[PDB]
Amino acid sequence: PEDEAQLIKTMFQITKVSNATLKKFGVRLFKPTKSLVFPWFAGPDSSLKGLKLLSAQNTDTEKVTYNEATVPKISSYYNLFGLTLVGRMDSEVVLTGHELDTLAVSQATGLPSVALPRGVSCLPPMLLPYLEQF
Repeated sequence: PEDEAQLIKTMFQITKVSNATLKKFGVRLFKPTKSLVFPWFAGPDSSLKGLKLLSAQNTDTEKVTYNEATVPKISSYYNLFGLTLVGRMDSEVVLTGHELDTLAVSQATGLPSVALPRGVSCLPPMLLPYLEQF
């Protein structure tokens, strides 16, 4: 289950990032396995597309993630991220693969951010109309 992961936003500097946008995005460091940065990699619903920890410090602390959250029905990287945590009701959206890049784009001057569960090398045809809406 994706809801099994906890949430924590303590004063930690594992990743050299600014939290001024993180509190806006609601992403908190889950403590199901470790204390690494674990943003809520899920959409509006509780789809078990993989809510593992993010690449804290971009060089360690679970740099890779999981493709599913629940025990059964392992999903692929066709899910979406970033745009779920933002309104995205505009025509200018910044596209990126890394979750940290999406968080930084959210921290930018109002530029919307949209990403997939593994947008670094994910299939861009899974949600082509969603990206083409802008």
